[PDB]
Amino acid sequence: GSWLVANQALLLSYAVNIVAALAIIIVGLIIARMISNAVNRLMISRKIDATVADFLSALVRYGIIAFTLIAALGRVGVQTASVIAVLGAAGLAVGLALQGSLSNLAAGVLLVMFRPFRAGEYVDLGGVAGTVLSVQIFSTTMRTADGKIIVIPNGKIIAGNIINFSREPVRRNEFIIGVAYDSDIDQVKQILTNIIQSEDRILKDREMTVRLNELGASSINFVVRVWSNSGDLQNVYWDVLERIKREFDAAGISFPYPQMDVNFKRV
Amino acid sequence: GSWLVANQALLLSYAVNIVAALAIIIVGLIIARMISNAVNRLMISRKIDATVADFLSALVRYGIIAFTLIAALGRVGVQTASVIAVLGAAGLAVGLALQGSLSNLAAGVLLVMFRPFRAGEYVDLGGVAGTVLSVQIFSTTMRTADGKIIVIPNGKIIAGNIINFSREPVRRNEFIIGVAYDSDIDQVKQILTNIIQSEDRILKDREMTVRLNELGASSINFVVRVWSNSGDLQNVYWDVLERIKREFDAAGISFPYPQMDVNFKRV
Amino acid sequence: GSWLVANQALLLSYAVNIVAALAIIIVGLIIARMISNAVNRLMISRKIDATVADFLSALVRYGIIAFTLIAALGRVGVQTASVIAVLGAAGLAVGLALQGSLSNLAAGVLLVMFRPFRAGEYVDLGGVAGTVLSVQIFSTTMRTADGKIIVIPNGKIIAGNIINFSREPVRRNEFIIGVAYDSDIDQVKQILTNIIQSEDRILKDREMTVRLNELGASSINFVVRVWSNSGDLQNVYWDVLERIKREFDAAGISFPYPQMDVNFKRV
Amino acid sequence: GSWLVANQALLLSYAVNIVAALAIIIVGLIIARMISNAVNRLMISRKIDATVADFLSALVRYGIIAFTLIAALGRVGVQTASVIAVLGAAGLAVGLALQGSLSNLAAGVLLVMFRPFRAGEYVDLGGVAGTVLSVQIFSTTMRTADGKIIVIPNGKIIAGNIINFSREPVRRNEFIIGVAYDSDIDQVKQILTNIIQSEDRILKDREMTVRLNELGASSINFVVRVWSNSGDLQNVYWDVLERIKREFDAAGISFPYPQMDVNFKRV
Amino acid sequence: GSWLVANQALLLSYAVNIVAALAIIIVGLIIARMISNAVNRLMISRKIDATVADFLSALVRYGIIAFTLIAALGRVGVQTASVIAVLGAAGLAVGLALQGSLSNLAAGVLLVMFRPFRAGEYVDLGGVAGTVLSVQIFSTTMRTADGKIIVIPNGKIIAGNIINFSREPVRRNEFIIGVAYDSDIDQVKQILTNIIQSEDRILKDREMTVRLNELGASSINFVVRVWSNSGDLQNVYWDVLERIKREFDAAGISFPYPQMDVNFKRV
Amino acid sequence: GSWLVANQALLLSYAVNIVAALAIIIVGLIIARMISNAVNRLMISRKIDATVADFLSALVRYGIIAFTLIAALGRVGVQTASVIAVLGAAGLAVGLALQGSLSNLAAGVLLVMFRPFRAGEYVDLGGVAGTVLSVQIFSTTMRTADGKIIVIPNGKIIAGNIINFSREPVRRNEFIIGVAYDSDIDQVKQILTNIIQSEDRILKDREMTVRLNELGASSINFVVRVWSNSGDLQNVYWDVLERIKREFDAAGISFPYPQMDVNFKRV
Amino acid sequence: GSWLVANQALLLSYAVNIVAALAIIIVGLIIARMISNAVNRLMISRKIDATVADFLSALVRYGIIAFTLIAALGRVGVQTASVIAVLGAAGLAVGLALQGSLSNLAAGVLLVMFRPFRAGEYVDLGGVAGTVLSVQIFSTTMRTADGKIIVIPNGKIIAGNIINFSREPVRRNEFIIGVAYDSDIDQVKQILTNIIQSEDRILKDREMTVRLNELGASSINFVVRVWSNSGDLQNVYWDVLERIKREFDAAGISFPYPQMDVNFKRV
Ligand SMILES: CCCCCCCC/C=C\CCCCCCCC(=O)OC[C@H](COP(=O)(O)OCC[N+](C)(C)C)OC(=O)CCCCCCC/C=C\CCCCCCCC
Ligand SMILES: CCCCCCCC/C=C\CCCCCCCC(=O)OC[C@H](COP(=O)(O)OCC[N+](C)(C)C)OC(=O)CCCCCCC/C=C\CCCCCCCC
Ligand SMILES: CCCCCCCC/C=C\CCCCCCCC(=O)OC[C@H](COP(=O)(O)OCC[N+](C)(C)C)OC(=O)CCCCCCC/C=C\CCCCCCCC
Repeated sequence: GSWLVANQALLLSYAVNIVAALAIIIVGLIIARMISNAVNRLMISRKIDATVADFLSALVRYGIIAFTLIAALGRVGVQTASVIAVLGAAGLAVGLALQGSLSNLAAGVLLVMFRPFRAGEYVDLGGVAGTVLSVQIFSTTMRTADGKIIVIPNGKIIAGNIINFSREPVRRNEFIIGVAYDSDIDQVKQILTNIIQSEDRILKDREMTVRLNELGASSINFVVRVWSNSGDLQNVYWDVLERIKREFDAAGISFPYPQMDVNFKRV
Repeated sequence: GSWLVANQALLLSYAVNIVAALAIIIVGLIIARMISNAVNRLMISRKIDATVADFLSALVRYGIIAFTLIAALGRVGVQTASVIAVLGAAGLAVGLALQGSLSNLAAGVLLVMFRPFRAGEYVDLGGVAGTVLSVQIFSTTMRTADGKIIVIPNGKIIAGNIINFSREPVRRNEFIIGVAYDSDIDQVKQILTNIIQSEDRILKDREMTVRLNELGASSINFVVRVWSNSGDLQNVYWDVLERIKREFDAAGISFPYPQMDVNFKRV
Repeated sequence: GSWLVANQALLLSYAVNIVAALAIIIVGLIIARMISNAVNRLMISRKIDATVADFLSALVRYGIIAFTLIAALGRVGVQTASVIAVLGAAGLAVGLALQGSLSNLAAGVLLVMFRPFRAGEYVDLGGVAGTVLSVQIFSTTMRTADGKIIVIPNGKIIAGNIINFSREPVRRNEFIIGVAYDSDIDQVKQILTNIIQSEDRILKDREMTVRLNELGASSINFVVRVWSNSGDLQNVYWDVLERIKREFDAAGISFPYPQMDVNFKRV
Repeated sequence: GSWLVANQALLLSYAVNIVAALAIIIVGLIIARMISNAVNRLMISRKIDATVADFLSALVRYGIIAFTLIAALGRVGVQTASVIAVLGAAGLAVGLALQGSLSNLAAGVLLVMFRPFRAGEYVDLGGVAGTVLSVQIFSTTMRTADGKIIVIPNGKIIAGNIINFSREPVRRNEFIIGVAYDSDIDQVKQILTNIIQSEDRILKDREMTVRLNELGASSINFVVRVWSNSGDLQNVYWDVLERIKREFDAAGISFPYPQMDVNFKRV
Repeated sequence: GSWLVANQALLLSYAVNIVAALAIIIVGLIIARMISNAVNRLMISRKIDATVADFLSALVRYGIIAFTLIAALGRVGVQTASVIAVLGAAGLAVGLALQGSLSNLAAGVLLVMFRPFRAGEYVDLGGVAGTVLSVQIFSTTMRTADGKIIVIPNGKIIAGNIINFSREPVRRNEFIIGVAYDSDIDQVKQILTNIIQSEDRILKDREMTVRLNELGASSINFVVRVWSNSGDLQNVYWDVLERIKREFDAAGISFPYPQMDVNFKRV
Repeated sequence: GSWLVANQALLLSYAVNIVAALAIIIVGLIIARMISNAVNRLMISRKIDATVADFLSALVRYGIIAFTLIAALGRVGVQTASVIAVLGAAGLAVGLALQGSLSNLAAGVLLVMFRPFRAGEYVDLGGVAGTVLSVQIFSTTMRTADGKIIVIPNGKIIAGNIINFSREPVRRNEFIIGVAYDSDIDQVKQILTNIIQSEDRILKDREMTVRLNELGASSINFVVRVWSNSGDLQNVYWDVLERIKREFDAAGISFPYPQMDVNFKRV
Repeated sequence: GSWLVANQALLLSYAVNIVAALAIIIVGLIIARMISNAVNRLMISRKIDATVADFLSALVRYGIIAFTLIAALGRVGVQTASVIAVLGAAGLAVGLALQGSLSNLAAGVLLVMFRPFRAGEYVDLGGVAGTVLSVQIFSTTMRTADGKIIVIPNGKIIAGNIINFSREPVRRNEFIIGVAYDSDIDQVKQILTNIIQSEDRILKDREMTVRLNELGASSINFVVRVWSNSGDLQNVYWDVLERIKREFDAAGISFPYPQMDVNFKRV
């Protein structure tokens, strides 16, 4: 009735909620537009594609209006915990979606906090190998020796071995020279030691191994482990190998073809 | 009794909730229909299949009616946190279901924020390789060299290496020429250097390697690493290889068949 | 005492809760039965197995009675957040169980929103390959070339490459013809070019490669890359290959058996 | 003091909570026992092992007493949200534990909602292949051709390809007949076409391919693709192959051994 | 002031909380000790290592004191939701840690609810194969044929195929007899059929295949598929194979060595 | 105004909160220091590295001050649920980080609750194999036969097969003796049975198999399965094998080299 | 109206919230700046890159302003649980992103709590092997024998085997000497035992095996297992192997080439 308003004053609390609910909305909407403008303005400023910038700004818009709408529903007195539990799980959905996306971000942060490599540092990121051109924040671009550009996601980097090459200035070449069984072991060892000692780029302060490593099927395999600076490594390999090939057939030592004893049976 | 209503006025709060609960429903239903219309209208406008558009609009319908029903139950005074905890986990279920679906969306956003490739850019997305036709938002369509169309999900792209080819204009061809052990190393090197120097598409400012790389089982393998523009790469390979094949059997150098020494035992 | 009821009137609030709790139950039970009927009725209407329809309708029954029971316990004043936190995690359990089940549903939605393939479109879904018969909502049935029916879950599809064949009408055949080293390169190239030019189904506006691709161990391998319509591809392969086999041993060119030089040592 | 009880009546609320807390316990305990009886009774009724039935009934017992204890603590006024957040995560622990267990349940539900196979339907569930004996709810038992019983969890089924065989009644046999290079191609094709046409179980309305598929290293390989009913497939393979073996060495065509040209060098 | 206590009586509520907080602690501590005793007593009673029993009882101690401390802090009025959210995630940490531990428990429950194998039942649990000695609750111990004891975690069992052998009493032996191309097919088939028919342990009611399965490179391979009881399987294989080896070189049929045609070129 | 304090007394509640907030802080800080001392003192007492002990004690410090600060903010009346939801997820972050760390702890608890192996028990933990030296709580140290020390994390143990060797005292040696096709089967079987019967360490109560297992390509392979105590296994293998090698070339039986029939064609 | 303020005094509570909300902001902002300064100052002090230090300090800034803004919204009376549930899931997103980043931190803590290796301790971390240079907190740098620097993330270490070499001072060399079948077994064993006994670096207190291990295809393989100190291991291998190669062709024992019996058929 008309007198019902006079006795009690808690009906005030029913009324202020109403305009308060409007005050959740008419502030929430113009903000949702406003932010959706600014987020767009700071998207195009970074030169990011317009069909995507519009969509992400619209996502922000459609999220802030959702916040203010659910807040107004809770303001008047609707128990909005249901929708809340749903879009919380939607945030969880996009979070587990962006798991593999943000893992690359965290790994890119780690790769500059501490630096397993820099721009211009030859590496092998678990397979592919090349000179890093630039460690970006979501990916690591590197030029392999074949001239290809490989864009590795940083999460695949930090989740695996980072086999650097250009950190230590000195590395090792390993030759496996297969000679014949009938060759004199001491002759091979001395005519190889002369090679690796007359080569000036091989470091003598390190270990210079020339020792019999394997009794192969057809051949007998000598290992030659010689250290050289990381820039002179491949040239040392090629030069020492050409010198082996020349000094052996000068000395009469024969690199054997795949041998095969043949027992003969005429039938 | 009849006098029980007179002393206390909090019974009002029991009453307004009732119509308020109706005001959760008769507004919630017509909205649930209304949105379920509009969501359908903006589904068919995008030419999306009707049996699926109807189902998704019905999902929105059956979700908004759930919100308003749980809200009315909370309005009258039912403690609806149980159902809330259930459909929150249902939202979580569809979220972890849409994890692999929305990861492709996030990756498609990243692939246009920063561009590891564009339409018409030959790439190799961890295995398969081809010219990208169009980077869509959920997938990346590319035409391989065999004429097949490969539709790669962007999450499989960003989660792996993006081996581009058409970014850097210059690449490297690597020949591995196997000649016989009895061939003169210097003759091979000079008759190969003449080939790679008389070829005008090979870039001379880069490194032109012709050096002995391996002592094979039957053969001795020379590596030839020569740089050329990324368009002239395969033609340079084919031409230099034909020229090798012709200049070697002109010069007498023999590409060896798989050799096999045979020790004979008549028994 | 008996006078204790007269001074205070909040004891009313203790009383209405009681029948209110009954009003949580006697409405919750008949609904739980009622829905459990209708859910069953709309399960058998879809011809779904009765021992499973009964179980799922009983699950709905045993869930709605759980909601109303916990709600009545919260109504009287029990703090039911414990059981709530438990069956919320049970909903989470079935959600993470239905993760791999609903991922197929989401992927089936995506496969008709945008269509990497239609019914009758030959494809290769990361391994297995065949003509799609029907893209259902949880799975994709396709008939391989061997006549087998392969029912691929859509989550395994969207999570991998979709190598289509019947989208682009033109594809490429790649022959690798191994001839002997002593054969004339120009003779082989011209007697192959005549073959691929006199074949009318090979498209001449495309690239018609006949160029020396590899110096094999025993053979020398010419690549022949010729484009043809996707229907005439296999027949072109077979015809061009028969023609190669006939024109070569007409022209004297020999396809070599695996050669092996044998150095002889009588011991 | 003694007068402190007279002025205020909210002390009543402190008192009723006490017996109310007892009313959380003396109802919670006898229920926890009671359910723990019934859950056991409906466990042994299904013939489930007693040392496990006792443990699961004790789990239910120790969970319901936990609910009522935490509820009594919240009743008196303890803020029990800590323990709540802990056993909620314990429910989450058992949920993520039962993830791989309930995924099989959901997949078993899907495998009878829609049926990629029935009892007695030869299939190949991503590797292993056999006749399904019975699709249970957690697993799928099938007898392979070697007589082994393979119990596949349904989550491993739905998560992979379901290569059926006994759905389509017609399938394809593919022979790869390697003959010698010196054999007449037309003779081979006609003496094979006569075989596959005089075989009555080969379906002639389908495609009957006999065409030259490969120029092998030693051999030349003809493909023979012939369709037959899925029951007569293996017998057709064996019969056509025996007939090939007999008609070829009747016709003089020779299946070649691995050929190897040998260039001889006496040294 | 001193009069401030007289007007208001809610200060009582500040006071009872204090001793109530003590009543959270002096009950919580002696329980935490008490349970930590009993949990230890029921750990040593099961003969579980003392350095671990002490640690787990101390974990229970340090957890119950945490509950009562946080509860007292919430009792006085501290908002303890922060620490709550932290040790809830700690419970989640140990839960995701015990994921792989409790999955074995759930699988061990399943392996006795329904039994894919019993003690003494030869099986192959995805690789390793042997006679199950005892299915414990966390693991499955089985003795392989080589006498090794293999303790398989039940989660690795239920997550993979369970290839039983000792369920069905009858199994199949598959011989692949490679004979020469020049051998009479009918002679081989009849002298094999006589073998598999004169063997009394081979079941004749089943299928007794002796049919030409493959045209090998050097040999021609006959398949012999014969069924026998699962105990007599290996002995049947060995006996039938010895009989094949004897009856063939009695009948003149020759098992061929790897043949190789050699085209000779003196150069 | 000045009279505003007189009418209402709830302003008291605004005031006590203030010093109460201080009572959240001046107790929270000195505790945070105090615990951060004791946690450090019980870290150095266990000889744990100081740069890490300081960091973990500082983590405890910076966490307890966070608790008391958020609690004071909630005390005065700030709604601190935002920060709470953030550091709850931070606790979740460290929990999912410590997932693989605490899984090893749980597995180490299981490996001493029930013992698949003890110190000095030769095992093979899914690959690597050796004698366990000590099962620690986070790892399992074992010395392989090559003298290497392998520190296996217990989660990698419990998550895989535990192939024990030193539990059962008796194991099986399996020889696969390849003899020539022209050798007498009965002679081989009897001259092998004499070997395995005259060897006293072979257990005769077990099964002593000497039966023809395979018709190899070049050889015919007899299996010899003989049981011996787990300590005498390798010595039995070596002795029986030396005896086979000696008694066969005493008896004239020849172990065949890889045979190869050569069909000759002079061209 | 103007009299509305006089009757009720709860309007005070509406007013103090307002400036209180300002007191959430004007304290929250200057702190957010202040911390964002100090966090930057303690970032540059550690020499961390400025473009990243600025971003992380801005993240802290934009997070603390978010806390105070949401707190002010909750202060005035907005129900801010929606945004809370969103940025809680954002914290969860960065947490699951930093999962693989912080797992390395936890593993680096474990690798110094207990030490499977120290700086200068040769190891093999599941594949790659080298001398550890320094165990950092996020990674483990080690120099392999080839001179490469390998930076292993500690999570890849603790998650796999840690095959140490330099813990135990004594290790085992295993030679597999393949001699001919016609060689005297006792001669080989004694001329090998003399070698391994006249070598002073081989430990005689350990086991010195020289026993016939395998009947190879072409060869007969003797195993020689001899223990030596971990520093003298490779030199012992090389010396004993050279001595074998010399003493055998001194004694007439022949290391056999791959033998092959050839049955001859002139056709
Ligand atoms: C999946 C299914 C999960 C189920 C798990 C089973 C766990 C079993 C454990 C405990 C349940 C025992 C029930 C004990 C009943 C006494 C409850 C009591 O202690 O009451 C105290 C109240 C105090 O009132 P307050 O001032 O603090 O206001 C409260 C404020 N509020 C209005 C928050 C909204 O006193 C009152 O209100 C008036 C009290 C009137 C009590 C009447 C007796 C109960 C009658 C009907 C309810 C039937 C419940 C269904 C039981 C099913 C068991 C399976
Ligand atoms: C898996 C299971 C996990 C369990 C973990 C075990 C952890 C054990 C830790 C602590 C237990 C200590 C119990 C101390 C009892 C005194 C409690 C107290 O401090 O109460 C103070 C109350 C204040 O009330 P308020 O005005 O602030 O309104 C409160 C508003 N509310 C109505 C929110 C709905 O004063 C009152 O009301 C009257 C106080 C009446 C106290 C009577 C003595 C207790 C009698 C029966 C309850 C027995 C509980 C079962 C114990 C199980 C131990 C294992
Ligand atoms: C890891 C760490 C994370 C930390 C994140 C830092 C974010 C910083 C953001 C905001 C901090 C701003 C502090 C502003 C202080 C004014 C607070 C205020 O506006 O309060 C208004 C109240 C209204 O009262 P009410 O009727 O609504 O009852 C409330 C009911 N309740 C009893 C729920 C249980 O008025 C009152 O009660 C009396 C108000 C008296 C205010 C005295 C000034 C503050 C003094 C001491 C508190 C120190 C806090 C520590 C700050 C550390 C910053 C890092």
